[PDB]
Amino acid sequence: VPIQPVAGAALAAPAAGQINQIDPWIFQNFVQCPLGEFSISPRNTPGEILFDLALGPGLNPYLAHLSAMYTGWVGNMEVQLVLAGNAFTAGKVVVALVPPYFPKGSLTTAQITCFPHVMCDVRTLEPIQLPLLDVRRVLWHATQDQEESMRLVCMLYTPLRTNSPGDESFVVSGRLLSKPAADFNFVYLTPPIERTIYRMVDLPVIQPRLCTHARWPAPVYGLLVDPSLPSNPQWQNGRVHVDGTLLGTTPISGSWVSCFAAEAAYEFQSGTGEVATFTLIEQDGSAYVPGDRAAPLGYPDFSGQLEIEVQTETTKTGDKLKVTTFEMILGPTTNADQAPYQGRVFASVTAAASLDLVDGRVRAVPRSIYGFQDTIPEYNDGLLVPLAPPIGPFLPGEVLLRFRTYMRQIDTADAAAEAIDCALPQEFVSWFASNAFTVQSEALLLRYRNTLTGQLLFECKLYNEGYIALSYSGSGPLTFPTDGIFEVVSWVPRLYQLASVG
Amino acid sequence: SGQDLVPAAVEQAVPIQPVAGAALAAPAAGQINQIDPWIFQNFVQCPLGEFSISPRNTPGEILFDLALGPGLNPYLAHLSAMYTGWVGNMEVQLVLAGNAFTAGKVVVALVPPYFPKGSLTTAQITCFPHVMCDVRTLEPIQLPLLDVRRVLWHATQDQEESMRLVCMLYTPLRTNSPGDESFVVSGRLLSKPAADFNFVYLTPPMVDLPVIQPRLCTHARWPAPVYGLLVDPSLPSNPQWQNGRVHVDGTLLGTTPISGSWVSCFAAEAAYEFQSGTGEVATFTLIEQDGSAYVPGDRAAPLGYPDFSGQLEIEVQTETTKTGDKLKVTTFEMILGPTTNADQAPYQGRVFASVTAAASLDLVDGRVRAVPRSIYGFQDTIPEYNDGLLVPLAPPIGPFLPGEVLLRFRTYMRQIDTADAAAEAIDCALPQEFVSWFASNAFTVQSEALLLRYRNTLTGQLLFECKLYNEGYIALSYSGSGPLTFPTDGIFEVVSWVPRLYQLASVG
Amino acid sequence: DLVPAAVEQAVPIQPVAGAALAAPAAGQINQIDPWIFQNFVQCPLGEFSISPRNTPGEILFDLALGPGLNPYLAHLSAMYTGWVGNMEVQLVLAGNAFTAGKVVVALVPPYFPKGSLTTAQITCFPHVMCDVRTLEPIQLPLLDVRRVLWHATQDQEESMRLVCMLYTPLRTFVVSGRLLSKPAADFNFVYLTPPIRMVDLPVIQPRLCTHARWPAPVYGLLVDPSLPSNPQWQNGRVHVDGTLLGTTPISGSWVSCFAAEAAYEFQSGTGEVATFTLIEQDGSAYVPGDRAAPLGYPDFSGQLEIEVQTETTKTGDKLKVTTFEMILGPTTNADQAPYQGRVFASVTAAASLDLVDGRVRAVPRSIYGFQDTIPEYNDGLLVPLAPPIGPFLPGEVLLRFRTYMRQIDTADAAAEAIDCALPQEFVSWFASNAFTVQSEALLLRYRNTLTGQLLFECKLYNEGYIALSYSGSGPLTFPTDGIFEVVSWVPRLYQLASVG
Repeated sequence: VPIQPVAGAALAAPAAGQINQIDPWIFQNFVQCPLGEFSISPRNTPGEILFDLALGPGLNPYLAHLSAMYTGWVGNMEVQLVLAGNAFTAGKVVVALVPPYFPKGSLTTAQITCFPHVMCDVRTLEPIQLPLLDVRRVLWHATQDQEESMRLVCMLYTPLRTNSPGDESFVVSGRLLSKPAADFNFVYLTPPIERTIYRMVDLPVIQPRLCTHARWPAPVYGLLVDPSLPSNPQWQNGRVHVDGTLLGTTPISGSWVSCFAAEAAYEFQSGTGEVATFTLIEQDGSAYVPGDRAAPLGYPDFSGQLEIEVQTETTKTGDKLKVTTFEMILGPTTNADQAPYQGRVFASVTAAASLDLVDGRVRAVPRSIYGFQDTIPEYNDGLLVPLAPPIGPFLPGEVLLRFRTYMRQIDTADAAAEAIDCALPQEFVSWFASNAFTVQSEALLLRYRNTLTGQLLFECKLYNEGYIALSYSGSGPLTFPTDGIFEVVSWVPRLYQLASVG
Repeated sequence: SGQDLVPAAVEQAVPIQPVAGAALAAPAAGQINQIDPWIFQNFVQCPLGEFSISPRNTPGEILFDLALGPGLNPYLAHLSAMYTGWVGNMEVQLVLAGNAFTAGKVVVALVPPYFPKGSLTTAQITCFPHVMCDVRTLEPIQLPLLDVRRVLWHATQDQEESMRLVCMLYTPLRTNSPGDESFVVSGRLLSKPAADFNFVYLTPPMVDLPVIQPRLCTHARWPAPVYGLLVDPSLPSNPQWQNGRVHVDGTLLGTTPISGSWVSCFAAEAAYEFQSGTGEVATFTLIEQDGSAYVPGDRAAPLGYPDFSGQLEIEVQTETTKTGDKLKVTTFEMILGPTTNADQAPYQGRVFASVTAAASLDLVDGRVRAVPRSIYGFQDTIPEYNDGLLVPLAPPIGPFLPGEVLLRFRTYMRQIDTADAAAEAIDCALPQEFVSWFASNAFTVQSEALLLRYRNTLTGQLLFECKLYNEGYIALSYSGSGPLTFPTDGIFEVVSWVPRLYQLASVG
Repeated sequence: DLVPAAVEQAVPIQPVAGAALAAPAAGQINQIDPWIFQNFVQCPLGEFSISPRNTPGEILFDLALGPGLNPYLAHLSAMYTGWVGNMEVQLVLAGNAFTAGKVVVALVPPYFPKGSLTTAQITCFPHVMCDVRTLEPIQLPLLDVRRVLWHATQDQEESMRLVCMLYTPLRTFVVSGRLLSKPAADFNFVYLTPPIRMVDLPVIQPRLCTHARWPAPVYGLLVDPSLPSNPQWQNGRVHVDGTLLGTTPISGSWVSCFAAEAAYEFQSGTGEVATFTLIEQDGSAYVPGDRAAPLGYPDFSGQLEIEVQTETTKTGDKLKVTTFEMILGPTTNADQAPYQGRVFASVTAAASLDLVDGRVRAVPRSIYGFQDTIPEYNDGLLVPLAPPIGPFLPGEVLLRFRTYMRQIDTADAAAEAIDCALPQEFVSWFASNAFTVQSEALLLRYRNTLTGQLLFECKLYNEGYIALSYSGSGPLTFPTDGIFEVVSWVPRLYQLASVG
């Protein structure tokens, strides 16, 4: 390739306090890059980027671990592209050396050859060994942020011309392997901050039968997919990102789920009963402001007639403090002018006279539901508010995993419980919030495996928007046992195809 | 490397003398100009440099024709805007590493300047300094392209006469592989300057598409947002549409407008008369919409007139002489074609419209501009242009290779209809933004097709490739019978210059 | 010895290494054509002007070192990721014998706290005193004082800045100054890349345009000081790098239209009333955010007649187009809320039309009582709006683009002429090309295409409007067959020539 040599530690060593050698056995092994893997299919149009990997310590896991106890790094790497095709195949890839400070996205096929590049046939026997050099403007790179280093881009240059038997299409699968060059080292030995460097995402070791549902204060009963249900719900509770961004009205605590905290003004109306006007606050004691979310944190994101329980203090003799059940319609179209986005809602109970209740602070918890509807409630009296987006999109053949619990239902005819679903339990929401991981791809590959048997029940994908997708082409609902553990394998791209279940 | 049952290299014994490059030009150049050494160190591919060989190519078909120049190299084609001159030899490698199960030969020849440039035949191709390559050849085929000229240098802004590197299919591409498709060779052209290429004289200093999603566009045959992106095999292949027909270099066709609010509209001088039994009839003496008048020229109507048929309703700004009302907007019904009894003639610049009225509306005659309202009995055919007679018109959208279909950009019209509830799906070849883009930029054509590719850039899924010919229509390779749709969240990009013989990947 | 009382001005320098510092970590060092070092070529920012309106202390120009000062370097830099090394800048001033004035050209270093620069401080840098009466150009070096090895091209970080300011007031007329620039003998680029942009315009006559605030061809091209100079126009606003301000759409058919879900009901005394729940016009859905309305909503007041595709269940008719009346602003009584996504319209009908509720897209038909002011957005409440157009230098007025609207009017025969800042074509061009905005204004020249009659120079500011230096108070119309073409980037204190 037409590129000069790059001085690594030689240019760093005067303005660096220490120049820190790594184990010579790490220079002796090619380790797989965590995302550098592709499969060329014959249906791939040329121009498709196969991978795009930046130079850094995150290419190697041993360098990614070592870099926590260092201030800086500098140097070059060696890289191997491995292609698993045979003879009888015919296609080309081009691996380019993109510099730093070059734009990203949308690079055509003529442009990839205007770089330093190699062009290699899928029939290549040996790996293609590549230099990934540290073309930099600084004297060394600081380990705890990621600036512009050289990328390594591979895109399909010439399509694949194979025979492909009828049962299964042929693919040329490529892997990318790497090790540091002889000129790679670290800079200044610091205390090993474990918190955030390149720490792989890990989930809590908790069974889903022990979890807590995130849209209703009840334990999780079911773990299942159902394509008959709407695969893009616009839910507002139990919405978290992976890197720790709470979406919508998602609370931290499981106690705040489907509850609200307010100041109640109690007034009697004849023919209706005791109507309480609730001025909403945040449930930790601070006030609520109409802002970037639909409601105060923990407000219910469903419709129907909810019975709430409020701690009522009365002025009547013979009683001081009690727990009173009110009724409150939620949505989607109500006549009581429910505006939780403004922080002012209304509830009522059928009372023959004035209950003589002291106007004051309450935290209403839900008691039961009448007429459950899996839709958004009325936040601004018919006017639509800023909402968290619907859950999706999916690759075709991938369905949304659902955590199911059952609600207390007022029902005069049927006894079948209202099964309400969320996308993630509250333990995973609080885990993602309290960890605040660094995200380096667009999907996490998860394995659900039973503990005592070791039986890998399914592999599944976790997206960064906070929802788990399975590869399931079946139409009926399939339940899964809630005794296993979700474990993280790796970062995988969003276009990654799974293995089907059922 | 995983087989040696293909040919490895070729011979390069081309019968030619070595040609001086920049060193002849240097005493008459007036400057010292250099290209940096790293451009000399790297075979890069120009966006002209893609071609394909199919089993449907007969021999004698030109796979490529590369006139020597700075435009065979993206580096050199970018540098060439800063200079008046160039000289020097190019070197070009041909990458056609066909599959093991294929057979065929190409002859790449060195055609001198001043040779009549079409049609070379298989008799003639070998009567030049040629080299005969196998399509299975594994390592690239490196070729000189020498600067045989009788001048000292070439002007860059003149497409002068230079040596052409010409490749035709010399033996047809066949395949002895057991029963499946037959393979298709995707060959690439790479080039760098040779050791003595140079430019001449520093001078004051390209094809693309706008970054617009197809849902963000303006439909060119009806004033509406584009709603659909689909081929449709049930529709005919060669419509003779007038609106939205623009070329790559910007040459408008027929009644093709530029402004987006000119579509399906017409400005004219309305003479208003009341007729008993019909109502209010306006005779429209047609003008142009920018304030000027209409002249019957190389088109059949004013710019922006509809190219469909039916009963169109129009909004006209009518001044009335009655009391209690001075200005209003009146709807006129107007049957269009192809054969009506109202003598509709936009070619002469005089049409007629009418509305049912029990009394005279007393409308002031004068300049109006009718915008469309609704359709009754929509027809995607040509209207009555010259009282049924012949007018000069745009050619139909074509020709296609067998297997290439027109990609239709769909929007939905407003319709008055007494029996059917479905809106009218009207299609165009290109939206108004691409028409304004081509009319504004005035691009330059290297070959008769632009291989384009459509990316959803937020998801990365490259959906297809497609060929934009220089007449301004986009074709895909599609074999299904049902209309297959594609999402309107994506981005088209220019990928390459290809001829008409490019083998597209079939979708659907 | 004799100290000479006349010493020719020369900036003393210490030499800066370019490629010698960069080369072991720049991946390749790229030599440029040796004749680029030979000729001073004009900066595409390099036009300024001094006037007696300027006060001593005004920054006349303010250049940054880099490849975008020489057009050969700015053109070559499209194929490189980086650059390094020194330049050389000439100044050309065009005064006559009876203008007095000194300007100072200083070499301000990077990471200087670049806020204020009074007149005493400007001589504490390496500088040169220039007289406004000099016949001959003035040469400066411009060195790559930096703390990095090389420079990203695509990312203007701090390099050495070249500031010029009025030292002594211009006393006595506008004095023109030009900047010319070449690379000095040490300049390379770094790392040849594919070429992935100097500001050019769409060659469209102003009569060939689509008006950005009403779906009509643009008829007029005029100034009018009688109108309010700083309107709060929400459509047709675009930044030069492509940032849309207000509710500015991309598609020309989106203008003054809306796409919604119509719910049809009948009311006695009013007629047929439709509730329109607004969405995005490209097929997607609308969410209230940091803009006042969905893309393409009518930003004017009055009574707009709309046309909706109505499906009816009556006999003898299935589909038709029905014209509704829809009040817009400024204060209405029909609960117009485009910001939250639900508006209302009505038509006078004696009986129920029995219309099917569903998705419609209403185009405008006519206006009754047109006003050029803002409508009612959130039932009179404050919404995120585009800022008012400005500011204006003393002596300029806003240029306005006129079209004529369809109007139902009972007494007046004059059609309502609506003005916009820029048409839709400039919006689509600027929003799809996404230029690097390299200074604060763009100098334009409205020149006739065929004959060559140049009418007026005008300043395209970055905020998406055109201001002309105009000393009168009345209107003035221009012929609409000319093409604006870009001369240079120009600073904000640039003084035009007065028209009219």
